[PDB]
Amino acid sequence: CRNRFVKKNGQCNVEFTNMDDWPQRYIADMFTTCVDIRWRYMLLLFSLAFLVSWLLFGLIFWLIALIHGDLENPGGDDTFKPCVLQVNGFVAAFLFSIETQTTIGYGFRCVTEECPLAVFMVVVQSIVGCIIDSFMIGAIMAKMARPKKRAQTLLFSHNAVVAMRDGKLCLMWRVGNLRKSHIVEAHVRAQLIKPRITEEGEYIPLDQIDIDVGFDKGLDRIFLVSPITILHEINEDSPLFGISRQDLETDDFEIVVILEGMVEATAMTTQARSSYLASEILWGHRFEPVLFEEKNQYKVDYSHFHKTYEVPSTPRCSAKDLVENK
Amino acid sequence: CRNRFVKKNGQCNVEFTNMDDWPQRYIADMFTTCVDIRWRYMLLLFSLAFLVSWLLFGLIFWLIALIHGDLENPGGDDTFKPCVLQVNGFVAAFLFSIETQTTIGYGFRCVTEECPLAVFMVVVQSIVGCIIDSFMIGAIMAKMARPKKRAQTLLFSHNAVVAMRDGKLCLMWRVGNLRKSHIVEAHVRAQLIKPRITEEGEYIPLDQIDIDVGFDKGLDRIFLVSPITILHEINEDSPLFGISRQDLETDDFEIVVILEGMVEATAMTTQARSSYLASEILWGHRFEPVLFEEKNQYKVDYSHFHKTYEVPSTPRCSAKDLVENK
Amino acid sequence: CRNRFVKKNGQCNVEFTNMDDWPQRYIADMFTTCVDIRWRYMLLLFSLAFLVSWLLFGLIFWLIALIHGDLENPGGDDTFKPCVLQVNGFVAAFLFSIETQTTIGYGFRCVTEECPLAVFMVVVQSIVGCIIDSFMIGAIMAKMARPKKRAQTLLFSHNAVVAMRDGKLCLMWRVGNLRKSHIVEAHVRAQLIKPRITEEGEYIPLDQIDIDVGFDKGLDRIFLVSPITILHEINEDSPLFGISRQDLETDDFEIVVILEGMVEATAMTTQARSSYLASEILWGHRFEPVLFEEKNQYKVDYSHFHKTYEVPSTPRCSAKDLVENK
Amino acid sequence: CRNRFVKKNGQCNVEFTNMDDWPQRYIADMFTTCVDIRWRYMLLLFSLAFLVSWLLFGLIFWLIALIHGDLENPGGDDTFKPCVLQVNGFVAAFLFSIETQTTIGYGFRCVTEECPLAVFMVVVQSIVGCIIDSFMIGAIMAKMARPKKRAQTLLFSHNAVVAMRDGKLCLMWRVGNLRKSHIVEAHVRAQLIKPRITEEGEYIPLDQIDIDVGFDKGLDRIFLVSPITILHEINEDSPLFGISRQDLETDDFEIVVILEGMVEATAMTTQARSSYLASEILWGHRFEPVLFEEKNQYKVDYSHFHKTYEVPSTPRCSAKDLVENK
Ligand SMILES: [K+]
Ligand SMILES: [K+]
Ligand SMILES: [K+]
Ligand SMILES: [K+]
Ligand SMILES: [K+]
Ligand SMILES: [K+]
Ligand SMILES: [K+]
Ligand SMILES: [K+]
Repeated sequence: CRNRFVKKNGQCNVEFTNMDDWPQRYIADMFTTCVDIRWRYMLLLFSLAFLVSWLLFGLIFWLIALIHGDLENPGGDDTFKPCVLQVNGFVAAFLFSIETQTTIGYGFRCVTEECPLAVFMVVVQSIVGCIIDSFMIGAIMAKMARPKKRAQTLLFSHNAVVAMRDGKLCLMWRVGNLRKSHIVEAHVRAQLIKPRITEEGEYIPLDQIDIDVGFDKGLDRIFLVSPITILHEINEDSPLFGISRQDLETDDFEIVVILEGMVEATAMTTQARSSYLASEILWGHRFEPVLFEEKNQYKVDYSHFHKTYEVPSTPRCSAKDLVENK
Repeated sequence: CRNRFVKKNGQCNVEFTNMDDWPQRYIADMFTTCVDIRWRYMLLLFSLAFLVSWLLFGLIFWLIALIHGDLENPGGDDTFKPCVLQVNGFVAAFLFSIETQTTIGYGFRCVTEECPLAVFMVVVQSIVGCIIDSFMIGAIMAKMARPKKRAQTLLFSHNAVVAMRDGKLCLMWRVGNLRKSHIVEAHVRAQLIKPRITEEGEYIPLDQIDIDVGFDKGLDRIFLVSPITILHEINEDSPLFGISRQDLETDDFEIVVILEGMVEATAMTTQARSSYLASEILWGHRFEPVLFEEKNQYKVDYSHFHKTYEVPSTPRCSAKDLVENK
Repeated sequence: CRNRFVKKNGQCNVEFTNMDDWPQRYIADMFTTCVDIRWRYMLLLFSLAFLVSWLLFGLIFWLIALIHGDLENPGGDDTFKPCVLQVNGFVAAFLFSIETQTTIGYGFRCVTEECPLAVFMVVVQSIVGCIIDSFMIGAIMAKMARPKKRAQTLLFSHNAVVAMRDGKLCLMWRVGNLRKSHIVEAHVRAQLIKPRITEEGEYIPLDQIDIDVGFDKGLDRIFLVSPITILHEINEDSPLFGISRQDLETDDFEIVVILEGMVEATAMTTQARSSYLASEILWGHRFEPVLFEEKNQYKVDYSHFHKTYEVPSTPRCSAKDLVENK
Repeated sequence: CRNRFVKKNGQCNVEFTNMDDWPQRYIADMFTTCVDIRWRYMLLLFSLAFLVSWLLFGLIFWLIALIHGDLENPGGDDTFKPCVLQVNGFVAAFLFSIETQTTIGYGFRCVTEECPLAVFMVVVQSIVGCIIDSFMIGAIMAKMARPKKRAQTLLFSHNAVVAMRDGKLCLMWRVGNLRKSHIVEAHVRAQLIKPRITEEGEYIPLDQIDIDVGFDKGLDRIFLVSPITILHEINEDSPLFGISRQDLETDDFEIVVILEGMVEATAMTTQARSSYLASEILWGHRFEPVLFEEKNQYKVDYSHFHKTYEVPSTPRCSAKDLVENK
C-alpha cells in the first residue's frame, strides 16, 4: 500500500531536494524565511542584532575616548570635558552604547557638548535603535499572528463514509469548529490523489483530481456553526463513479480534504487540511448526530463527532452500476 | 415552536461540550485564544508578564549584590565598587529591574563596569523587555482592529417579507450601512434552517439549505450605499417553492441572512449576521422607501428602514401553485 | 436632469439621517470610528489620553508626598527619605508622572524604596503607559495604511463610449494604473442607476442593475498593466439592449464603474470608483491608443488616456434593432 | 520579432509618461509611495524627520534659555533656577531635545518646575515623538512584510510545451513552491498577448485574451505541494484552436502566466508572474517527472523541474485540423 501524500494532522509529506539556488531565493524572501523559523532562532537572531550594534557603537565610543584621552580623566574637571562623561574602560563604553540604544540612559555615563563626533554617534545610534526595534516588533507580531495555528481548533472526522442521501450515493466527511469565534468566508475543497498513466502513456506520479463538493452553485461555501457533514455526490462526472464497496476495500488511493477560511479576529485566511486513505473510508456508514436541542439553546456533544454507525441497507455496487441497472 | 439557531443580533446560539482535548488545542492556537478573551484579562495577563520578569530580574540582581556584599556599601567608595550602584534592599533591586526593563532608567540605581554578570543581566533583560513589549503591542493592536465590531454599524431589517416583483414571488430582507465608509467586496448569503429526515430515514438535526440570492451571475455581490433590499426569487429550485401564506403562518423554520464584506480602512473581512423565524416573515408586505432626492444630493431617512406596508393584491398561494395553475 | 448617485471622483453622494441610535453603535465600533476621523482629531484624542494619565498620576504622586510630608524636605537627609525624591510642587509631581510614563526618566525626580504605594504607582503607570502607547501605534499604523488612498493612483476615463467591436455593440470605459506597483486580484464591476416602477407598481428610488463585463467566464478579472478598455457587450440580456443613440441623448440614467484590487505592498483591497451620466457617454466613439512600442520596451503616453475619436460608421440604432433587422 | 510585455522573471516591461498630475496623486497616496521606495530612502526620510524635530525643539529650548538668561548660570543656585538644568550652548539644547524625544533622558540636562513653557514643550515633544516613532514602525513593518517578495520562492518552468493528454491537445507550463510553507487559496491564470485589428478596423496595441485553465469548474484553483503542470486544453473556444506546430515556429505572440496565492504566515496575497514567447514553447514535448516515492515519504528532485523530453508521436496540425478531420 502506497504511503500518504498528506498526513491526518494536515501535514504534507514531501521532501524537496536539488533546489540548489535556494539560499539566494530565501535571502531575497528574507521575511518569509525569518517568520517561519523557530521562535528561539528568530529571537536570538534579533539578540545578535542588538549585541552587534551595541558592541559596534561601544567600540566607536571607546575609540573616541581613548583618542580624546578621556580614559585618564573620565569625569572631567575645570578646563577638561570629555566626549562622554564616565567612559573609562571598554565595559563602560559598551554600557554607554547599551544605555543609549536601548534608551535606558541611566545617566552616570553621559554624552557632552564637547565632541560633535560623540554627538553624531548618539544621533546615528538612536535612529539605528528605532530601526532594529521596528524590525523586531514586525517580526514578532507577524510570527505571533500566523493563522495556520488556527487549524488546531478546526477538526476533521477521522473517517470518511459512503452512504445514501436523498436518492444519491455520497462520500461524506465531517468538519467542525472548536471555538465560538467564527471562520469567515469559510469554504471547502477535496481531491483524489493516485498516480496514473494517460492514454498517451504519460506517467503522472501523483495526479490531483477534483472532488466536486458544490463549487458550481457556491455550495462549497459553508456557514460552520455546529459540525457540517460535507457531501460529494458520486455521479457520472465523479472519479468514484464506477467504484463499488469491493473496489474500495482493495483499492489504493488517497482523498485530501481542505477547509479554508478567515480567522475572525484577524481576517487572515487559515488552511485546515486532512486526508483519507481508501482504507479509512467506511462504506455503508453514517455519522452519529452531535447537535441536540435544549430549553433555550442547542448544544453540540463533541464525543460523538467521529463516531459512525452502519447502515446495512446501503447499496454495495458503484453509483454507475446503480444507474446502468435502473 | 423550535428555538432559534442564531439570534437577531447575529449571535449564534449553540453550546459546545465534550471537547475534552481543547486546552492543548487552545494553547497551540494561543494567539487566537488570547485576542478573543476580555480586555481586562488580556491586559492583566500582560501585566503578570511584566511583574514576573520584574520580580525575576530584581531577584537575580538582589542575589548578585547580596553575594558581592553591596548591601553593606551600596554607593561604593575609593577601593570598592558594587555591581549596581544603590541596590541596598530587595525593593531597591526590584526598582532597578523595573527601571531597566521599562527603560525608564532614573539612574540613582545604576549598573557598573564591575561585575559582568550584572552587565549580562542588563543585556538579557533589555532584550526580554523588547520581546514582551512586542507581544503586547501585537496583542493589543490585533484585539483593537477586530472587524467583527464593524457589524454594529451594519443593519438588517427586523422582518423579511414576501411579495411580487417583476412577475416573480420573492423573499426580501433589507440591509444597510450606518457609516459613510464603505464595505468593500460586499456580498450576501442566506440559508433555511430546519431539521429534516431523508428518504433513507436519516435525521439531520439542523440541515442548512441554500437560499439563492444571485450567486450564479454574481448578483449576490452588492454595492451597498443606500439600503438594498435583497431578493430571493422563490421558484422551482427554491426550498420555499411550495410554501404558501397559510403554510408559513403555521410553519416552523428559520432563515439566516449573512452579509460579508471588508471594512474599508483595514480591508479585513467582517461577517454581519441576522435571522428570521417563519413567524417574523410578513407575507404580502413591502418596505417603505428610505432614499429620496434633494437639490444637490440624495438622502436616506433611517426611520423608515424597518417599516413595511401591506400589499393586499399579493397572491396567497405558493409560487408552485402560482405556476401549476398558469 | 436627476443628480448623480456617485461623483466622478468616486465619492458617493448620499446623506444619512434619523440614524438616532448611532453614537452607541459608533462607540461599540470605536476603532472603525477612530481611524476614519481626521488625523488632527485622532492625534489630539491620543494627546488627551496622555495628558489625562499624566495629570492623574501626577496628582496621585503629589497626594502621596503632600501626606508623607515630602513637600517640606524633598531631597531627604539622614533619617528621612521621601516616597519620590524631589517632588516639591505639583509641577514637580506632573514632571515625575510624565518622566515615568514616557519612560524618559531624567532622574532628578526619582522613586525610592520607602513607600510601596509610590512603587505600586510606578508599576501601574508603566503598564498603563505601554497600553496607551500600543493603542496609539495601532491607530496610527491603521490610519496610515488605508488602501482607499490607493484609488488616487488609479484612473478612470472621463467618458464612456459606445462603438462596435468584433461584430457586437459595446459600452466601453477605460481604466489604468498610475504606479509601477500592481493591483493584485484586480477585477471590475458596473451598474445602471435609475429609478423604476415595477409591474406590481412598486417604486424603487434607485435600483441598481448589473452591467455584465465578463463575470461568468471570469473575464471581469483583469491584469492591468497598461490601460485596459473595459467592454460591456450590449445584448439581449443587457439593460441597454433597446437603447439607441437617440434615446441616450435624451435619456436619464447613471452608470457606475468599480475597480477592486489589492494594493501590492499590503495586499489590502482598495475600491476605486467613478461614474458616467447618460450625458457623458459618447455614442460612436473610440479611445485613442496610449500603448506604443520602443526598441527594448513598450510605453504608455498618458496624455491620450481620456481622448476619444469619432467613428461615423457606427450604427445609431439600438443593439435590439440591430438584431430584429438582421 | 516583437519585444516582450513581461519578462521571464515576472517584471513588466512598460514605461509610463505624461502622467503629469502624478506628484499630487503620489502625495495623496503617500504611504503607497513611501513603502515602495528603496529602503535607504525610506530610512533616511525617517532620519530627516528625527533631525528636523530634534533641531526644532533644540532651537525652541535654546531660545527659552537664552531669554531666561540660563546660558549664564546653567546649573542654577539658591535664588535662581533655570527652565532646563544645564543647557548652556545650542549643542546642549540639541542634546536635551534628542534626550527627551528619544526618551533616552540621561538627566544631566533636565527640565525643571520653573518655566511652564519649558514644561509644555517637553509635553508636546513627547507626543510628537510617539507620533513619529509610530509612523516609522508602521512604514518599516509594512515594507518588511511585502508579499511580492514571496514570488522569489515560487518557480515557473522556463518553457511551455504542447502535447497530448487524455485525447486533447494542451498547452502546459509548470509551477512549483520552493518552501515548505504553503500558498493558500492558490489559483492560476493565463493570457495571450498580441496586437490585433478588429473587423471594424480598430487597432489594439496589445489585446489580452484569456487562456482558460479551468476557471469554470474552479479547476484554476490549485493545491500546490509538489510541482503541478498546468493545462490549457486547446479547443474550439481557445485562441490557439487553429494553431499548428508550423504556425507557432513562425508566429509572433506572448503567453503570460500568473499564480496568485496567500503567503501562509501573513495571509497576504502574492502575485507570481512569468511569460512565454511563441519561440519558448516546445511543440511535441513533456516535462520530466520530479516527484518520486520513498519508504516513508515522497520527494521532489528540483533538477528535473525545467527539463522536457520529446514525444515524436504528437500531432503537428492544429487542434482544429485534428477535429475537422476526425
Ligand atoms: K529612559
Ligand atoms: K533615563
Ligand atoms: K476572494
Ligand atoms: K526610555
Ligand atoms: K536618567
Ligand atoms: K457558472
Ligand atoms: K520605547
Ligand atoms: K497588519
